[PDB]
Amino acid sequence: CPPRHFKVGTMSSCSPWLKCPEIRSGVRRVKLIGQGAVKKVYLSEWQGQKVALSVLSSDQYADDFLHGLSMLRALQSSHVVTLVGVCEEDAVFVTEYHPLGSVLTLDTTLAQERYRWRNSWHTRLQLAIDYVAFLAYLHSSPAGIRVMCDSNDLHKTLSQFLLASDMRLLANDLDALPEVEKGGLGVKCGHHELTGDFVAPEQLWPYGEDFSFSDEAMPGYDEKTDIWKIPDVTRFLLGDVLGGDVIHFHLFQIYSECKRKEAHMRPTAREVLSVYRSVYDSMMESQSQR
Ligand SMILES: CC(=O)N[C@H]1[C@H](O[C@H]2[C@H](O)[C@@H](CO)O[C@@H](O[C@H]3[C@H](O)[C@H](O)[C@@H](Oc4ccc5c(C)cc(=O)oc5c4)O[C@@H]3CO)[C@@H]2NC(C)=O)O[C@H](CO)[C@H](O)[C@@H]1O
Ligand SMILES: Nc1ncnc2c1ncn2[C@@H]1O[C@H](COP(=O)(O)OP(=O)(O)O)[C@@H](O)[C@H]1O
Ligand SMILES: [Mg+2]
Ligand SMILES: [Mg+2]
Repeated sequence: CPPRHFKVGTMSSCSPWLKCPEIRSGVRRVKLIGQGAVKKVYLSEWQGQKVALSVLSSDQYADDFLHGLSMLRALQSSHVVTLVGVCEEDAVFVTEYHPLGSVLTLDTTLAQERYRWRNSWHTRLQLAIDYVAFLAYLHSSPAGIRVMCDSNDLHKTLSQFLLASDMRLLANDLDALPEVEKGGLGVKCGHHELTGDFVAPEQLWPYGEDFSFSDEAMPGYDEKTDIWKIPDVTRFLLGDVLGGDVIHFHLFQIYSECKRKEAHMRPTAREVLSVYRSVYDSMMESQSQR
């Protein structure tokens, strides 16, 4: 489609984005398909087409919603969910409906043996490629370097991605996308203290027991925090599929670079993605001659 047109479902042609008037009328609410702190998502109908309708849950988080919509329009690409309509005045927008839900429910989807054949390594590794391909485009976005902040644990990280009906990974929940400027200082992912090993080590309070947490005193980090969580996401996406034991071997060294304690030594998302594509191709040639 042209830049701001869309063709979803059984559409024969692309339509320009729906604006506030047609959304209030032509978009009818059906079934809630997703909750969240920032949003409520309803499966909906617009002109015989199934669609996704995201509303602002609580007025408390109006700013997060509007910027997530601001970034959603800014980063419409092959790596992000397809936008359908925008009406920020009503704090609401419309995107393409993906019936497989989030990639959080991946193993349940591949359990359905209408999707058993796709429970292969070339599908799961492609999803990981799409994941790193998104992160590569994120850190080099037209809106400057951006950081996927809403990713403190593994499951919340997966909840921000969708599974298109052809086993492709798409980003969706872009409410928290700060920009890393080339000036310095960096960014922070929230106004409260983060903990755990799933977040990057620089995302932790570095002062210990004597100094209690304080938002102004947190130094600040960059996009390498996304590199940090790539193996844990990659480990989930491959699961234990036939062949993934060989793939993790090939990716061990690039796994070990993403998990470096010093962030400036971690590989860029384009460095990670290139290894992922080359391993995919190598095992595609290894399978061919058998
Ligand atoms: C309100 C605010 O602080 N927005 C800033 C924003 O913050 C993000 C933050 O970047 C990340 C920290 O990782 O976390 C966001 O909140 C998460 C939270 O981490 C958990 O995953 C989870 O928490 C809840 C809490 C309540 C509910 C409710 C009742 C209902 C429900 O169904 O789910 C939850 C889950 O989910 C939230 C959101 O996904 C935090 N965002 C929010 C809305 O709190 O970061 C940007 C730039 O990064 C600015 O700092 C914002 O000001
Ligand atoms: N287009 C969509 N198609 C199908 N499922 C969706 C779509 N958008 C959201 N979902 C579901 O809504 C959930 C919450 O979406 P999200 O953007 O992350 O809300 P929030 O910002 O409140 O956390 C997703 O994890 C997912 O299950
Ligand atoms: Mg979410
Ligand atoms: Mg959100």
